[PDB]
This record gives sequence, C-alpha cells and structure tokens, in this order.
Amino acid sequence: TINDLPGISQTVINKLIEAGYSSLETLAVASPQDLSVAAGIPLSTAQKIIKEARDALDIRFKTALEVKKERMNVKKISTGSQALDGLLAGGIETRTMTEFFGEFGSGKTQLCHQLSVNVQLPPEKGGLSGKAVYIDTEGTFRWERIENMAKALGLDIDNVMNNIYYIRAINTDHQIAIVDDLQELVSKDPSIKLIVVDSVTSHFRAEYPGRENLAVRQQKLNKHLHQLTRLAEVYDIAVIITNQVMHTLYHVPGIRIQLKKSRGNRRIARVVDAPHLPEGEVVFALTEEGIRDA
Repeated sequence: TINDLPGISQTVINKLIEAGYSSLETLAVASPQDLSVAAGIPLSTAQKIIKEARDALDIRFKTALEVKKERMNVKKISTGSQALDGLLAGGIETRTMTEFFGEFGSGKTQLCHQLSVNVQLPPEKGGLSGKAVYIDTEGTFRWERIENMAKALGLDIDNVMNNIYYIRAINTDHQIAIVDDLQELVSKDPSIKLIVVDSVTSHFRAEYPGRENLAVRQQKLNKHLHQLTRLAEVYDIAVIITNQVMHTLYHVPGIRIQLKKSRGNRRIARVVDAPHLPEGEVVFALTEEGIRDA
C-alpha cells in the first residue's frame, strides 16, 4: 500500500505505479542512487521512502521465547507450502475467513483440498487433528487427488476422506441452505476446524448476471458471506472461500489472497486486503504431493 505512504507526494507515485513499485517490499530494497534515476524525485527523499518501507513489510526481531508464546497463542493450519504459511503469518488462522482467488488452475481450488487434508492433523505437523467441510460449488472436488494428496503426508487415505464432510451445492438456493445447515453441523461435531467453500460467486453470477441483477446479487451474495463469517469465529472454525476470476473484490472484509500462474508449476501469492498482513507476495508450487514450494 504505497498509497498509504505516510508523508510522500502522490504526484510522484503515478510513476511508481508506472514501475514494479506497487510493492512496498520492492521499495524497502531499492537502490537510492538508482531509485531517483528511475523515479525523478531527487536521490534524496527517495531514501525517505525506503526507511518507512522497512517498517511496512514489518521487520521487528522477536525472541524465540516470545515467538513460542505466539506459536501457542494461536495454531494456524499449514498450507504445506512453507513460503505461503510464511505469507499468511503462520498459515490459515481460525475464527477468520480467508479468501483466495485467481484464474482457473491458479491454485484456489487445489488448496481447498490441500487445506482439508491438513486440518485433520497433529498440531506438530501443522494441523489440528480436526475434520473438514467441503461445499463443492462447481463440481471440482477430487478424492482422485484428496487421495494422492494425503498419500504424500503419510496418513490413511480411506481414513482421511472419511474425515472430510462433502456436499455438492448446485444453485444459490441449494448453496445458501447448505450453509444454514452448517450453522448446526458444527454444533454437532465440533471437531470440524475447517469449512471450505469453492467457489462462492459462481451460482450468483450465473443466476444473476449483468448490472440489473448486480443489485439483488449483491444483497443475496453478501448475506451469505456474513453467515459464513459468524460460524468461523463464533465456533472457532477456519472458513475459507474462493472466487474464480480471469471482479468480486467487494467490501465483505477478510484476508484476500490472489494467486497467479507463473510458469506451469509455480504460482504467485499476494496479500491484497488484510489488516494483520504485511503486503507482499511469495511464489510456491502446485506439485503432485499437493501444495508445496518450488
């Protein structure tokens, strides 16, 4: 958020957006006598935009004593890509709704799997030994993956899936109700520490396209995201949504990470909107084992 830059002249920023400088981290590591030669602004205060940037990325050295406390405070769910856990500040935290979105194959979906296989996991391996709830929206769930995905961490295939609650949501109506029955499912099994929803806007978009419906859609769409925030927090679950986009960046606030295909196997992750997250991006890979780093 260079936009949020403390005391700079945005008048010079419409040249930074004109370069790979939309990144606050790009900045923190920029060469002064070359940040001016590529920014116009004197090779002077160009030095001022960086010192603030060291703070932005948030670089404070904690202690292995304190950190182990935080580590015990909250216990996030690992993505299997350590880079990314790094990105999310530990992995997927509970009581929150973390959105991922990108183009098809970007990873948003693969990850709903990778995440539902690692929830059911000993906190030592990055899980919570808890079970998951997969609301298949478009019919893209694969055990033909969930399998060789767990078939990598070493757990019991057949035991794994069993630990994942599955359902296919075929239309808004069905999809909304289904979330209203989750309101209670969690009430039953409170071992459920994950609620994946892939991909939330599809039926709405499909059922209420254009601008004339861009109204009712919003109303309808937003109520559904709210109901979803409640159950994560109130019942300590990790709700996780997904949107597909080749554009739903709406103000229904949560961590919103974007994914981009890099080169066939590597994908890029960037924190787009999120209070507690230091803007930035990490690369990772879509491997057979599932979600990992290249």
